Amino acid sequence: MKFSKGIHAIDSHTMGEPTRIVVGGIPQINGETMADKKKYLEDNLDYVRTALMHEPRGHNDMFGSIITSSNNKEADFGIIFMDGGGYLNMCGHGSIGAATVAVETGMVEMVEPVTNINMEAPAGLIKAKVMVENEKVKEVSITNVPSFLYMEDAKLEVPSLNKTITFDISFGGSFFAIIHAKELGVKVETSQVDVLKKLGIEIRDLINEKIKVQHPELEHIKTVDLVEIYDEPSNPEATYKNVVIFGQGQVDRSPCGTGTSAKLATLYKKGHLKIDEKFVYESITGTMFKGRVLEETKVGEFDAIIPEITGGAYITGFNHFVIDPEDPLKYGFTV
Amino acid sequence: MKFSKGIHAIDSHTMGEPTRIVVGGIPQINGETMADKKKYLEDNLDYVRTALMHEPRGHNDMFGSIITSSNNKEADFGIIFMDGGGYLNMCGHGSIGAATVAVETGMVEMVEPVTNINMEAPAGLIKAKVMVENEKVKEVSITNVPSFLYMEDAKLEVPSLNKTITFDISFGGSFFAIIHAKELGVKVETSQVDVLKKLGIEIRDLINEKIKVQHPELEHIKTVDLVEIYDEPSNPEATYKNVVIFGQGQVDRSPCGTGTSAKLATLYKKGHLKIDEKFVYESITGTMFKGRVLEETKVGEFDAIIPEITGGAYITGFNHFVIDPEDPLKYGFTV
Amino acid sequence: MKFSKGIHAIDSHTMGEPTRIVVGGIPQINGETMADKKKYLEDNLDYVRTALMHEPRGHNDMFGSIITSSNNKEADFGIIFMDGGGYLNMCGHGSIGAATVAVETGMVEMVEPVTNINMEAPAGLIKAKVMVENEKVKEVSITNVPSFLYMEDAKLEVPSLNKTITFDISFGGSFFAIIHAKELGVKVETSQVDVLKKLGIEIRDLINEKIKVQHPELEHIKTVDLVEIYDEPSNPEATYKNVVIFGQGQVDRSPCGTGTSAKLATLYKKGHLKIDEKFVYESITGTMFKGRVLEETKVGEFDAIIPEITGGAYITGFNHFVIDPEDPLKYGFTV
Amino acid sequence: MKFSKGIHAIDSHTMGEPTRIVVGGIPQINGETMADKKKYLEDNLDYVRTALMHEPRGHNDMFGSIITSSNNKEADFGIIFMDGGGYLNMCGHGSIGAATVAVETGMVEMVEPVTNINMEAPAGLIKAKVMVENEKVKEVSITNVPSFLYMEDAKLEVPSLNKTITFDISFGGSFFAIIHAKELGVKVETSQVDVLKKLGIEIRDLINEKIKVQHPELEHIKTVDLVEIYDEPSNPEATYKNVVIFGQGQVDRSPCGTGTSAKLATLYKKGHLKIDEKFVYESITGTMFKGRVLEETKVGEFDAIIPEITGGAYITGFNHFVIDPEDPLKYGFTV
Ligand SMILES: O=C([O-])c1ccc[nH]1
Ligand SMILES: O=C([O-])c1ccc[nH]1
Repeated sequence: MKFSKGIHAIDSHTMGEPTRIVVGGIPQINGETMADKKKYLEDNLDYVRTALMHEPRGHNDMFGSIITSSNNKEADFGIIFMDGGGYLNMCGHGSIGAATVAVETGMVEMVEPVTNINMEAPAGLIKAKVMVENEKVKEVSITNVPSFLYMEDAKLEVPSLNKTITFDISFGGSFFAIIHAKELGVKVETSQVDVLKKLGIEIRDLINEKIKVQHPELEHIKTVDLVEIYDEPSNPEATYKNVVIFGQGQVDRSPCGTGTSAKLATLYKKGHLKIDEKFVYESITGTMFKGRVLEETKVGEFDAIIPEITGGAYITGFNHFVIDPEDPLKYGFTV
Repeated sequence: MKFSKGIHAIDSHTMGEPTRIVVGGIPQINGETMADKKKYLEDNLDYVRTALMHEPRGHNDMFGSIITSSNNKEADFGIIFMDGGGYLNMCGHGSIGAATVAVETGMVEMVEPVTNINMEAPAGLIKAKVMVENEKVKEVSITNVPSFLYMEDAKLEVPSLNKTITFDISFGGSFFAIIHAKELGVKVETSQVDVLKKLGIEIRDLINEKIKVQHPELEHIKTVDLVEIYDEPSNPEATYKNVVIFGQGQVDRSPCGTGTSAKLATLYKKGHLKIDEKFVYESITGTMFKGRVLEETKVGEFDAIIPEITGGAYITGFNHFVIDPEDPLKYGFTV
Repeated sequence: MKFSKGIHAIDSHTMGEPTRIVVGGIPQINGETMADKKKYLEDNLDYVRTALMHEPRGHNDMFGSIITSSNNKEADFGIIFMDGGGYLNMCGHGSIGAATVAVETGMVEMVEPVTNINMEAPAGLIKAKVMVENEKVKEVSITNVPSFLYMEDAKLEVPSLNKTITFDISFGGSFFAIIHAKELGVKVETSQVDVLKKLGIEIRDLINEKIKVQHPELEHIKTVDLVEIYDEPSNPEATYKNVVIFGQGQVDRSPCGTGTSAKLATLYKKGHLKIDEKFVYESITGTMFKGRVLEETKVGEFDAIIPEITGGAYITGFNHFVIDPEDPLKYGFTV
Repeated sequence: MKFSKGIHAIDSHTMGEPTRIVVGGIPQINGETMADKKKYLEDNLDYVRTALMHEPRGHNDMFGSIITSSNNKEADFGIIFMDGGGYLNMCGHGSIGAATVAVETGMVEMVEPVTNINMEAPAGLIKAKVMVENEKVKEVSITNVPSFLYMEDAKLEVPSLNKTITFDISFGGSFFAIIHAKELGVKVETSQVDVLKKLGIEIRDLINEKIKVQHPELEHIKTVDLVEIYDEPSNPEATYKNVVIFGQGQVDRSPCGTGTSAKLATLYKKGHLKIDEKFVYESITGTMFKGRVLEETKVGEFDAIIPEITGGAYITGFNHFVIDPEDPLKYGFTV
């Protein structure tokens, strides 16, 4: 058996959304800042992303992260989020899995009450309170980048079909479009996952074509990579169901940590939330994250908030991914 | 890290369609015959299938197989095909993967012109000619179960939409419905993969409600588990594009071996194919299989054929698939 | 990367003495009875034994076991013991290792109070009582082949040096040469391990040359493959320290199992033990086994006993062992 | 299954002498310089070394290296040798292993004529020319620290037995005590490996007690951690047989790399070698290295040489090493 290249990685799941965490396939990535490290990857080893996020090794949806050398102070190691599309600037389910697994494997040397983990992440730092119940990780409270309301509703226009009106956009690590499922008239359920998909991505794009997308700091992002559609929850707990469309038409199985932290900055600046006050966000599956607002913060030029998301991940296998250099799909394909 | 259970299994890929080959999770499966080993599994360890085929470990589509102690004469080891749906009686892409990887890992001590592998399978035996080019596996000619035309056009009736007419059915390890893409007016392409998927499974069901499905021997099958839609290829090589829908609404990335070994028996009995005479089947991807008729044979009560399917697989990972017994999805979910 | 072959195996350790258990690197081995499997191996795939037990993948000492398809009734799977030297007919630390790991990995589904495991082995059957503490394997009570006192002392003659006298020989799966460390004047300790080693294998040999070695039943063993030297323990618990020399001049880091089961018979028939009554055996490391006599039995011609040995193993790694066909030592070497 | 920590590491062998290369069990180790890393390890995670290099996982002899983050310029990654004893400051077998595998696995993207690798190491930098035969790694020319003749013969005194005279000492990364096998009267063979072992360490020690051991530069080594014994080769090729004793009484299955780079400096400065001119060194196994002198250099105070050692490693298995926290020998033991 010829192979050439051999990638080691840990398959987790945070609330059903898969994270595949890379470990040993490369010993070294320079980058410098954790946005530079991401750019390096993208413009150099995209072939690793595609190979592992696409078929045949992965699938549409499917999601993963690289565990780096940090460079940074305070932060243990550094995280680069990747997907079937590209490289997400920030990801809650990801952050969760990463941390869960770091401790689990004992890459971190675990502390009993809780374990604090400071990770890099392309967009600012992140900290994860990792509850451990003597023996196990019980769950994880990640505290996120400054999230905020961006552009108050704003008119939308959707060619297919009708050309509707109101919807809000907000940051939370990336830029989410938050639109209500009544607004376009979708049922945030298994039924329509694909119509949701094509609806989401079609909005994302024609939103990305003709808008002002900009962070008044970090000055790189300037994109609406994400579409959150939400509606009343058919679970008793949780304040809403959301589904989150992203990366070349994929859909999150979790409520999307970055999507909840964004949504929390677009309550609050609305009134319907006070600092703390348990938020719970329902996904499109039957799974739920325990969000809440922590503090106030005016980012660069306009008011904002720093929110705390609280999920939990499980280990679902170890891989030695390999590529037979004959395999004419050795760097993977889509559909 | 607590884990309780630990499954060893090699990811492969025949022509795009994944085959996840199980190796070392269990050291015993009694069954007896390779239909009695499939029942055992079905009724007992189904938890294995679901866990591996279904998220978060696998996906909708996705496919695999258990390498088993043989019992049988001639045959080396014994195969059991499993899928997002259930336990396919026979599968080419799988038999290909299973052979490729048996040799490639040196479970089979490789012979240099070609290696002959006799595998069990739920429906009859199968022999793989394995072409090895000093070092590597170059490709695989699998010679399939007796295929044959079964019924002939016959009544159709599709509620959504219109209620059309002609279409054929035939056996090639499993019972295929072979209906032209003009017949229901679908384009066998990426575009519509999903409408094809819901179309396929709806026909497969309402066809299985009101028909005569029966193999005159083996006397267990009696089902139309599969829907082959075909049309003129938009690849210069290959006689037709086919797309195969099966198991709980999933689609084969390959042309389907059993689908091609079926569709060969329902030419020939048609005139448009002489014994030998290269058939090439284009999948729904861009991939192709080199099929061709080998010999004549009347099965039990009616005339038939024994076809040869020729493809090729690649290794794409080694896994220690583990279940955290805290992982509430530890046996996996659908959508 | 280029490898041809790829063995799966799990590294354990039973009271320090390593047991490497083989899993996935073959799906079949015919043999028939768990002596005819051992002969098949010995006289066909010795190149597995040497490759794993010898350098550069194993070492002097080192020990391992093959998990097989059973064939037999009652018995789950089947075990084949192998060492630097050859294939050991029965081993306690092996049987322990094998059982602990079977359950732990979930190749056996675990039963809560205890799990019973019936394993084949090249000398009879063996049953392991697997104590599981809700979650974990606590330890293991293996119940062992009819042990007995064979040949009352008998004179030894040792060239280097002097030429001494008394020492006894027994059976407990294999034939043990029990001799007191005061008899040859050795200190069963770290200090002299190697003089013990060479003293042992010289006795074993020149004993094997000029004696009557015979089991009245099974009629294949007829060998003294083992040398047990014992003295007053410098651990408070345990009735003695023993060290066990075997297979091409290696030494057992555990008290040995088969060696303890042997020695128990040759108390008892001595008067210094009553059915039950805790025996504890100290190794040549600081590690201990909990042995005790279960019931009487006169084997074929002469009186005997059936003993129980109690220990506990730990997992120390997972291996995808591979052989680069260019690696001139692919099948390994000794010194 | 329950496991505290999970270490990814690749087993190799350079000319029979094992090198176990760590990969993924950690993502970080601060240190700073590839000495200050080695110290950090030595005075913090000596529980890694001992676990892996000692039983039950490793053995007496046995050896392995850590692949690090570099910090340094030019150099890809960084290397930390480790052995049954401590942490070798430089080692040929290692630097070879480490390079062979880095390319072979595709951690380095391979260049066809030869790949150049710059690795850190505790003692300076090293560069490896890695010869790749289109597909494979054929062999590896590592260029080594300025070697030299230190102290002309000097009288030894050996208590067991007689008390002999002449023997030289040199540097090649570490300080080698080169003495002829006629000098003490030992046959550098299998027969006496253990008398050689105990002779070596006893010399190494009583040499370290009463001598002047000093590098004029780097100012941290000041030790004779190595004992080379050499004699006429009973292999046609190779100028001499040497066996190399080090680290807590272990023996080197290769000729030693550092031990050859040393010995080369103490020919040459002797007149029996001209710049280039193939030197070949035989090991205490039948195995050889292709050494030669590259260029002159007077280190700090006294004359010297920079040599080039040429060998070739092979992968022998992939490990997920795991420690059951119950495993009382979790951190491993000696004898
Ligand atoms: O889980 C999340 O935070 C996420 C990021 C992108 C989609 N979901
Ligand atoms: O290629 C095949 O054999 C197959 C079976 C089911 C789907 N494809």
